[PDB]
Amino acid sequence: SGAIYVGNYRVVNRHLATHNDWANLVWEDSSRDLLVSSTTAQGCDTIARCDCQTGVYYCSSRRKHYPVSFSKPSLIFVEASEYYPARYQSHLMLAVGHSEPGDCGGILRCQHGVVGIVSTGGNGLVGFADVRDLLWLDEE
Ligand SMILES: [Zn+2]
Repeated sequence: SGAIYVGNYRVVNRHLATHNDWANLVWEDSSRDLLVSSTTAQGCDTIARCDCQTGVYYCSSRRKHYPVSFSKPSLIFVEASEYYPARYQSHLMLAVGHSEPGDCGGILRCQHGVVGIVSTGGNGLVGFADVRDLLWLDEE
């Protein structure tokens, strides 16, 4: 589990979104496994605005933050998980590392802020849903 709290936005994995998220929906995209809902309280996370390919992610199933290199956001074929069938997922970045279903929502961060959240795992790879292209998170 986990979210990003920027401005009056909460960014979560679409497959973990709550009723309250859908009841306060701003934007969602199944192909990216993302959903954004509106918040009453201001959040304090900063979204990275960059093309970094190195950063650190939180892996809840190891209670550890791991430094990783990660790929550029792309359309990646992902094997079946407990929460999606095998499919293409868009705006996804891969690293070599551990990720199990409960790790979804863990933050990937670089020097500029939050890059994205864990979304995929298996075959010794971790996949992160990029948020750096969602420039509207910075405003309004
Ligand atoms: Zn960066």
